[PDB]
Amino acid sequence: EDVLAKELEDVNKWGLHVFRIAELSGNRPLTVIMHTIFQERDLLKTFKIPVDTLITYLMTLEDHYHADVAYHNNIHAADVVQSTHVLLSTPALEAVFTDLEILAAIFASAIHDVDHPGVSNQFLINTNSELALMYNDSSVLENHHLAVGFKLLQEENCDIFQNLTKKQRQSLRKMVIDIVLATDMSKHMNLLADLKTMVETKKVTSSGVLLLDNYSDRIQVLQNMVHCADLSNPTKPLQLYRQWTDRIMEEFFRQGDRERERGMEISPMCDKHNASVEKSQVGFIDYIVHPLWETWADLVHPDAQDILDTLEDNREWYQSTIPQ
Amino acid sequence: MIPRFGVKTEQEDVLAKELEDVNKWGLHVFRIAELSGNRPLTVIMHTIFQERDLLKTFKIPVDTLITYLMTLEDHYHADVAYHNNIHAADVVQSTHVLLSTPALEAVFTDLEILAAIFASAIHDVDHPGVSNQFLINTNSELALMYNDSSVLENHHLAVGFKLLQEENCDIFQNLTKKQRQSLRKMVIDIVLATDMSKHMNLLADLKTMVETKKVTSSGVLLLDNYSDRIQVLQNMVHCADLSNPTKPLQLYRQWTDRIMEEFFRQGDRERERGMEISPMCDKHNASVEKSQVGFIDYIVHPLWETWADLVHPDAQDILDTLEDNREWYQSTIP
Amino acid sequence: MIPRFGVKTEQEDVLAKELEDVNKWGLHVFRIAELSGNRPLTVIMHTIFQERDLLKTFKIPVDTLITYLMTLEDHYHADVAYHNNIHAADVVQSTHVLLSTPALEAVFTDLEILAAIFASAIHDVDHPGVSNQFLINTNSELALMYNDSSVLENHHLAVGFKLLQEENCDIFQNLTKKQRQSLRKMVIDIVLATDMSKHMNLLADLKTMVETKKVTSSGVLLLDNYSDRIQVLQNMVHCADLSNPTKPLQLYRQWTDRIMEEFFRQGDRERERGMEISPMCDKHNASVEKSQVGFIDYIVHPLWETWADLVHPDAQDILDTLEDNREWYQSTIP
Amino acid sequence: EDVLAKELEDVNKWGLHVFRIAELSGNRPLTVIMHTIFQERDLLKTFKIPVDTLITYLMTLEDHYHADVAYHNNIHAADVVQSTHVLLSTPALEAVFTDLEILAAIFASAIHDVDHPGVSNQFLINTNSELALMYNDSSVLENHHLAVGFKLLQEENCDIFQNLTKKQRQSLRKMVIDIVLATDMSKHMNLLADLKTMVETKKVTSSGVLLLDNYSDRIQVLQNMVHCADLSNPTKPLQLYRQWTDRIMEEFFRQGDRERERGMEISPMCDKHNASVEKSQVGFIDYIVHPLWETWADLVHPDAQDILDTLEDNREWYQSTIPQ
Ligand SMILES: COc1ccc(-c2ccc3c(c2)COC3=O)n2nc(C3(C(=O)OCC(C)C)CC3)nc12
Ligand SMILES: COc1ccc(-c2ccc3c(c2)COC3=O)n2nc(C3(C(=O)OCC(C)C)CC3)nc12
Ligand SMILES: COc1ccc(-c2ccc3c(c2)COC3=O)n2nc(C3(C(=O)OCC(C)C)CC3)nc12
Ligand SMILES: COc1ccc(-c2ccc3c(c2)COC3=O)n2nc(C3(C(=O)OCC(C)C)CC3)nc12
Ligand SMILES: [Mg+2]
Ligand SMILES: [Mg+2]
Ligand SMILES: [Mg+2]
Ligand SMILES: [Mg+2]
Ligand SMILES: [Zn+2]
Ligand SMILES: [Zn+2]
Ligand SMILES: [Zn+2]
Ligand SMILES: [Zn+2]
Repeated sequence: EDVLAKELEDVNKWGLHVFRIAELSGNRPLTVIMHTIFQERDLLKTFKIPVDTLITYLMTLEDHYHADVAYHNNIHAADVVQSTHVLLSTPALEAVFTDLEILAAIFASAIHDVDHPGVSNQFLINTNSELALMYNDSSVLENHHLAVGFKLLQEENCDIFQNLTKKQRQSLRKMVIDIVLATDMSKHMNLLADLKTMVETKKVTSSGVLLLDNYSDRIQVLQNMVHCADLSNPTKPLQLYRQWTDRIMEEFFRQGDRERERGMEISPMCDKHNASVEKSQVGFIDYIVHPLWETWADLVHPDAQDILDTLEDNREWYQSTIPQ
Repeated sequence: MIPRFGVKTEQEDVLAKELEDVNKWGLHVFRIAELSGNRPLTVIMHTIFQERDLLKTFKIPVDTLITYLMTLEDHYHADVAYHNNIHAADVVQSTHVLLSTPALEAVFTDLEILAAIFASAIHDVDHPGVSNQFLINTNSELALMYNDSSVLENHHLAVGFKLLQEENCDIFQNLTKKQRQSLRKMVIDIVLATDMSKHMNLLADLKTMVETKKVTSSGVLLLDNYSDRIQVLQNMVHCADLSNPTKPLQLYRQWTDRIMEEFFRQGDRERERGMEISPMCDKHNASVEKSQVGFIDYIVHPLWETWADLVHPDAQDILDTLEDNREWYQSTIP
Repeated sequence: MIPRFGVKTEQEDVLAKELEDVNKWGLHVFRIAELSGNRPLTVIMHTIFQERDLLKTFKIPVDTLITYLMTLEDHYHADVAYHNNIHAADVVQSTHVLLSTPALEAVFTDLEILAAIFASAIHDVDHPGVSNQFLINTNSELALMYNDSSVLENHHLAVGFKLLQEENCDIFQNLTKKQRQSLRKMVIDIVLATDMSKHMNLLADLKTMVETKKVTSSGVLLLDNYSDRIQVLQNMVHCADLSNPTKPLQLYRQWTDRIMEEFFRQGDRERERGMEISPMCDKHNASVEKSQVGFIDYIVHPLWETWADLVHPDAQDILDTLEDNREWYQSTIP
Repeated sequence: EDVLAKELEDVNKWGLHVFRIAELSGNRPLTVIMHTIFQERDLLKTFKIPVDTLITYLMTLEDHYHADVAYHNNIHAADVVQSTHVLLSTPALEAVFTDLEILAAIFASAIHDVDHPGVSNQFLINTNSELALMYNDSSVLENHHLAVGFKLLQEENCDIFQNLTKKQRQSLRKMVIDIVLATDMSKHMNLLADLKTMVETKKVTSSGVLLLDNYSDRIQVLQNMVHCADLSNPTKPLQLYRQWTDRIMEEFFRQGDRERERGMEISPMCDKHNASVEKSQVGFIDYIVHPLWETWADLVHPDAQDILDTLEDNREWYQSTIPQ
């Protein structure tokens, strides 16, 4: 408990020992990290959130992440929350976002993978699952994460937004939806193209912070921020990154074992018999993660330079462990 | 031509004579609704399935088709003045006429044709007669389920597909897996395009296609990729949905009465609830005639002019009727 | 027009004068439905809540009550002839009168009163105008969700509670968890008891209670456990649901006209689908009068005679009206 | 492969090594045991069930049992299926049930706990969970297990009943609902009362098997049969029984840990700090399992004598471990 309170002092740092916090909290990393961030940002007072209500909702939300899913679980959620909390604190964005925008980004991060079954949208579509039927094969999981995250507010003593005005609730809800729907990898190339356009036309205020003077630009930055947090594993200290790689490959390989036993075509990087884990990480960095983080780094220059350096060091480490 | 080789009733002969106009713009769809005992969608869909030989092509058991159509029609609301089974029947039949345009002869496969007419049939099913924004503002279960995003269009799809699971309702039971996967994708792409939030981008793409328009030796449109094929089918069904002002005036006037009854009821619900009354939903501060002229000038004529260019000159009489009706409504403005 | 300003409109004053009968058997509920612009459930629930001081007792904000009532009423189907918002308003008002019977003076708590009146309000919400068996035989999604077991009664409850989550609809927001759990249990026990499959066991239990009937110091029923208290509330609401033949004949006949319209519509759907036509649903082979005498002799009279024994002699005039109406229907049979 | 085939030779015996089968099948005990039983009973030929359709439905059903739940998982499902299969085979029921009734009992067994979250109905009710709202706090999970088991027939190549006639489908669906809704412990006392009445008025055919000449009696026996299978753990060899007790207590204590952290009242026998594992097992046997199994044993006398003897031996063993 002393040891937990001590790990939690690193909540404003890139590279928080999130797996240690998961162990020390009795598998409550999302609850303890969200509560710590809400206290640090004074969101309970700003939004008149009863503390019992916040903890009941966080326990409820965390309980709806699957303990049997190796990657898309409550530890990933806690990690995305905490990574978004650090990116919101970047000097280039100081005083740019309102308290409601900050609440939206953090809540969006907390709920963004809730009730993830550990299989892809394409798996749910191919099996004619009830989820794919309900969501017309379109951002199936991302739509579901949102509906679950909002629906859990109706459980006993779970409505953390009970003291927001209707106008606050409507704005918070629209921003959360816009953010989580943007975590669908189908939207990655269009999000990145828009971030690059903003970098090429970047304006700063006289205080040297980003100028975002319309909803479109404000929500683009929040979408790309939470997308960066979601795609942040290769930017973390290598000891953390390697644990995340082991977890995503366990999850992918289990999907491929389900595809194989069902006579389905095995999804890319899901065949444990035809795998190159290290080459796949170098490819993920070269094609997805480095392009995104290099553009983010230009938007907030020079705030993210150490994150980009770590990304490049970690890319060289995976390259160096690709077998013969 | 309905063959006759036996004596039949009054009502039967009149219904049969009206159904002979199923391949024409300006079908007497309200008369068919009355004559069929409020089964316009069932009788019009069945007639079009026969006209296109879809039962034979897709091995649809006739009992299954009739059961599915009556089930689908039963999930349109009898108390909704505009977004009901008569509108569904009208969009199906309008789409059926647009598929037959000379510029599209032999362009679409039987499965694409099936997708366009099935999408038309289901595109407003279980419509409550209020807008997405009303469902969003009340924190409706539907708005929660669909994250405030194309709420009703998502729902229409889910319902239209779910109704295939009722007893003897699976009209696709004899499709192969590959046909079902392709049909499903096309139907989703078409119905989600009927959200008016999508209209400006749809119209932009149709405009781009007109400018880069390629024709075959036959003088018929060249559509050689899914993106172009689905864009035409999306715009085709959206034209069918927005076709009321292009119809013979006696039809157009009834469609206007119905949409304004539905809008005014929504405004009466907003008023009683202390909500902001939605645009053209306030019966105390409405200009039905000005709104139709605005609807034509800013939505319907821009779409239909662009459609008429894609299929030039096939849609000239439709555009002429639209321009005449616009002048009629204009002339009734105080 | 002269704007209104804190005085009733003439139509509102006429509605107020009709609502002076809210404590009487035989309220002009159809006239209330017309005068209120098809808001009988909202206006009658609001009147009864004010009369029983339930807003102060349960700290229910008036805007929340009105919002929830309009929402609930809006989820009754305007196209369904019998199982609609007028039927809900009638069961509410009938329950309200039964709760006031001298034999029950000071017996029930405010929470039990709230449970009986709320249960009555929600007991048929979102009724599609067809029977459980119709929904089971068509493999409807509702029958799938509820395992063919009290399908509509389960749905009415789920919808009545789910609508509390719409914007400014949670009328129970100020109740304690203990109050909410008790209210919820009582409401569920009552509405599930409106399934006619439960009628014989409910009546068997009411008879047992009449036989072992104990009064108190003041000649009022003694109910000293949950089992007997809920039994009486279940039978009370079931009598209210089955009250139409106990009303003045001008009201009873409007109810018979509506149930037969609803039943015949179900039979027309069964006929067109090739299904067996349900009992009393064939408009070509029905005896409305024989069916009402049967309904009374086998279902309504045995229930009301037993209720009348429980509350002796408070229900004598209700039982006399029932017997007079039974004689009237019998005398109209060829 | 060869070891699995060897263990599955025991599929017609009480006391099958179901945990070993779970390990050898790669956590597919439900799929392999159902497939074996369908093949043994010739149900694929009788009901024209395509073998690929059967295996796809079984793996889909098995996948909807939660891998993180210690007791109410695919191993429990496999166990209840196999236990029902042995009970249907009893001499007293030879040629009594039709192939459709046998199919109904084995299908109901397979689906009877699907999508169990590892918490009780009361926990779902107290939290205002979406399931409890849908089901009006009434047989919440039992209704849900049925809805799920039927809905999964609609996934791609899952409709194992596609070649039944309409009348066969209507009959099967009614029987399956009747059987699963009877696994609700709220129905146990009325079910046992009716089984006792049947034993008191027991008739046998001219061939000496149970005489059941109406639906009410036939469904009564199938309901009690699957209820016996569900409550069969204390009747198994003690090494199997103790493994089941370890699992149900892990599941209960996890529920109590969730109640405690939420500030809820801890459910009976869910408090790991105030537990009587051994006294609870003896109470369970004395008040529920022994009255049920003694009555079943009367109904099929003497077929269940060894099962009843094992139950009484295990009851004495646990009694011997209860502190003073
Ligand atoms: C620690 O390494 C990882 C962490 C996280 C993810 C990841 C997987 C799926 C999603 C996301 C991230 C965000 O939204 C998703 O749907 N991946 N994904 C890969 C590879 C992959 O296949 O990436 C391509 C995908 C994301 C299109 C194998 C290389 N590695 C990693
Ligand atoms: C015969 O006249 C009409 C027919 C149909 C429609 C219509 C209404 C709503 C939707 C659609 C069409 C398609 O998707 C929808 O959500 N309207 N709508 C208008 C006006 C209107 O407000 O237009 C709104 C635009 C954005 C649809 C008053 C002029 N008139 C008519
Ligand atoms: C004014 O006359 C009526 C009013 C109300 C009802 C009624 C119908 C269905 C339900 C209930 C009441 C309560 O729960 C139900 O499911 N019936 N039902 C009949 C007949 C009938 O079939 O009654 C037998 C039913 C109740 C099983 C045709 C004679 N008449 C009337
Ligand atoms: C290996 O021993 C066990 C196995 C299974 C079960 C069990 C638990 C819950 C349900 C069922 C069985 C069937 O339907 C249910 O809702 N129990 N339950 C107990 C105790 C218990 O609490 O029993 C009372 C329950 C059955 C209400 C601790 C003593 N032990 C065992
Ligand atoms: Mg995700
Ligand atoms: Mg629409
Ligand atoms: Mg009812
Ligand atoms: Mg169970
Ligand atoms: Zn994620
Ligand atoms: Zn439409
Ligand atoms: Zn009723
Ligand atoms: Zn079980």
